[PDB]
Amino acid sequence: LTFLLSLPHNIIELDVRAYVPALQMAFKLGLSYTPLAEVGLNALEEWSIYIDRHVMQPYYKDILPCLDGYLKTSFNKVVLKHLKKTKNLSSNEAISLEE
DNA sequence: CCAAATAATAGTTTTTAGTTTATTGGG
Repeated sequence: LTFLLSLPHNIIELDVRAYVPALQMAFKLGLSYTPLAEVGLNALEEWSIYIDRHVMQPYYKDILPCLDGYLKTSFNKVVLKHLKKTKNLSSNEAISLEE
């Protein structure tokens, strides 16, 4: 499903029926596995941007309800060390729910 | 490739020695 949603808009410009359920299931599994949710969100943005919203109208009533998820809850001294801690690096990025 | 404990150099404000001036008396 990650691959399917990863398809460009050009190919998916026909048979939105194929891609809808996979998108919904991706958004469902996002509550557990974030990266699939992120990439599916990216694909959904792309489709919204590059496809006429009229053809998505029949199932905006479907996509949005499954997005109810993810919205449910809510050394270092003043001494001048040149702050080699800061000078070290920035740590590699991971993904999070908040973003 | 950071990992801590230890003397040096130089941030003061001190005197002193090259300074520069208005009165000197020469066609």
